[PDB]
Amino acid sequence: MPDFGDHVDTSIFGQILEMDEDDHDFSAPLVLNFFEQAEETFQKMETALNNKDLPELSKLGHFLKGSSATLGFTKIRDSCQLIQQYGHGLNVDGSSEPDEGVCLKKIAEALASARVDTVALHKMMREFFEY
Repeated sequence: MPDFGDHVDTSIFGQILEMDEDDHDFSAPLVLNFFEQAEETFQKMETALNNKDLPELSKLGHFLKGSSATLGFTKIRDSCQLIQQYGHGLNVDGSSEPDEGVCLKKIAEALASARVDTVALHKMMREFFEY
């Protein structure tokens, strides 16, 4: 009975859980790798924000969307989707956004969300894998 609320897609992550032979031999190493990797990615997003590098932010966004999607971590993936789009000058209505200043700001907002939601999910997983 694991409730991750809006953070986890039960179908996608559930499939992962069913691959365990009840010590989480497969799922937990994978969750750990996701989080270690996630934080390396955020550091780079931080650096890219400092240097105001929209193209790099987009790539970083695209990458973390893909790894989070594979685990069914949908709240993180949606934040990463935002970073991908705004990096390419596309708003959430899908319109062009020429003003780089606004894109940067939006990405910052989205990155703060992704980071916070990653923390919250990491806590819930630690609890799950310690039972």
